Amino acid sequence: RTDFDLAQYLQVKKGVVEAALDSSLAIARPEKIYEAMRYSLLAGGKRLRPILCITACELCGGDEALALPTACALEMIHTMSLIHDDLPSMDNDDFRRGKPTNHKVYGEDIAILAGDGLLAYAFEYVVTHTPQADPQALLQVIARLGRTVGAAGLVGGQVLDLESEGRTDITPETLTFIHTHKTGALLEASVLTGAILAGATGEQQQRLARYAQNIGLAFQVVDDILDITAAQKATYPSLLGLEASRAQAQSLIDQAIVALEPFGPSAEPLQAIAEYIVARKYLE
Amino acid sequence: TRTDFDLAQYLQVKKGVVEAALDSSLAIARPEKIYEAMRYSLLAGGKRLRPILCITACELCGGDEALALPTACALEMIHTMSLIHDDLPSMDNDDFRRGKPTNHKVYGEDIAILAGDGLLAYAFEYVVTHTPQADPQALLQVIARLGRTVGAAGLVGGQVLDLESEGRTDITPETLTFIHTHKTGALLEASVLTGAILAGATGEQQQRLARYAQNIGLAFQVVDDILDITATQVKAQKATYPSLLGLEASRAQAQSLIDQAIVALEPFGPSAEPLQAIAEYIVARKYLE
Ligand SMILES: [Cl-]
Ligand SMILES: [Cl-]
Ligand SMILES: [Mg+2]
Ligand SMILES: [Mg+2]
Ligand SMILES: [Mg+2]
Repeated sequence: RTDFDLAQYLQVKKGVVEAALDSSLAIARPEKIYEAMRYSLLAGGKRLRPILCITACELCGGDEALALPTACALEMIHTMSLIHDDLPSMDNDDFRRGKPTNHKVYGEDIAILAGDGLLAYAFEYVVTHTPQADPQALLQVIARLGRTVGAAGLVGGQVLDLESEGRTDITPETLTFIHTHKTGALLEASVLTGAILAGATGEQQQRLARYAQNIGLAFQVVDDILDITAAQKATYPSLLGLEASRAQAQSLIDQAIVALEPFGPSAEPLQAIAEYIVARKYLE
Repeated sequence: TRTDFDLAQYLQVKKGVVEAALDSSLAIARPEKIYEAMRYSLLAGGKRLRPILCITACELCGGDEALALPTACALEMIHTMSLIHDDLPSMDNDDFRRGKPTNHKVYGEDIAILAGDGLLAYAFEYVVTHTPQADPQALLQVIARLGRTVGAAGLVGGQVLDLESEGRTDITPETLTFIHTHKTGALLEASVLTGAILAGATGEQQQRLARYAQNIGLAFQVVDDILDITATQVKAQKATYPSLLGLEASRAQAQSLIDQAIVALEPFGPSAEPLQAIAEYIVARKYLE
């Protein structure tokens, strides 16, 4: 075919990622921990973070093989965060995409440890499967992954989100601060790790970071819009009204697209992903 | 200065260096609660065996303290994560550790689970960002070893094997040893091997250090079980080396494991004497405590 089809592009990359994730975990003793890690890792989904990593690597001159281990690591980290967020002590979710959550199948103890095991394996996998990377670039990827997961990123975001519950002084700025930690850090790491592996310049990385921060926040504003149009927490529409929230969501997507224009037409897949994820949220 | 090597003083000085570096590694920032909760568990004290082993093995292989100290701190962050997660109500359900409330009893189970996750992430970040002078290929080999050590083939696998064993009626010495090599041995082996890798130790040298670490790890667990059963001279049923083998066979096993750890390091020459002395000292201190 001659026509670029984003849905086909994403389906093909998703299949590459899912085959690598499945091969990454062979069952060994104790079988239950491998079963529990595979249960959540191989549950499916959009695989947005690994796809962003591979796509940003290719944008910057790299290839799928260079990015694929880091892409898998980002999905292991994403999966850990979902297992830990679903637990009874946090969101207390019995289902995820209409299937029982990890702790409901394997128990809370094994779910906690499966999350820990996926985070550990993320780091091991990046190193052992990327011998062709420049060693200093690969260490930069490790440092970025560790900073992204921890108290200054995803885990800090989870704590700021818990602290916001049932407060009367939440502002759009403080909601944005929660989201930039809880989701933005890992979306930024997804594009920046692929860029770093490919040797992208600082200037190129800054454009990719603006793209990632903008799409991440747009996704959260659109989630809030759909929730309100369908434990007390303020949301963008409850703080700003629906008119201003819809305008903000559109502005953030437009800003993400503009951020990548200076790469040229090579940026068109990343630019299209911004609008596609939003359009799919309105259809689902 | 003094001229006479004093093992108790050596360990006190290294513990002080590690504790000062652990405290500096966690500067409180937003959200303050996560830093507070990580520090509550990380800075609670203890023997700091793992970081001390790392520094000592790095120096044995010709490295310096500055080369090892960040990895040494990362090993203690990993150890601390494992204690926080182990104490939780879904696992060992412990209300107290080292005389004080456990992390979840102070901050809530949610914050304790996240503090453990924060410490594991920071272990990997800290090794890279605070070891810029290391050979990059050696530092990548440290990261790979730490990832393998923590995960399902090591520490977390061991935690699952230990939880699976709880209340079972069919425990054998083979079953206990399989739990201990994963839950305890993997991280003690990583403590000496990461120090050795940083210093550029050969494969042959690393194999001797790994035998030392596996032997001491198991010996320390057999000695703990000996002390538990001789102190005894609803409570859950839990088989131990002496309940399965008898006290005579358990004592002989613990002595053989320490003798084998010492012999394992003899080929390094007299530079290995501090590591060799740590094996016997930790055991002697257990009998005195
Ligand atoms: Cl409105
Ligand atoms: Cl030698
Ligand atoms: Mg929301
Ligand atoms: Mg364009
Ligand atoms: Mg000797």
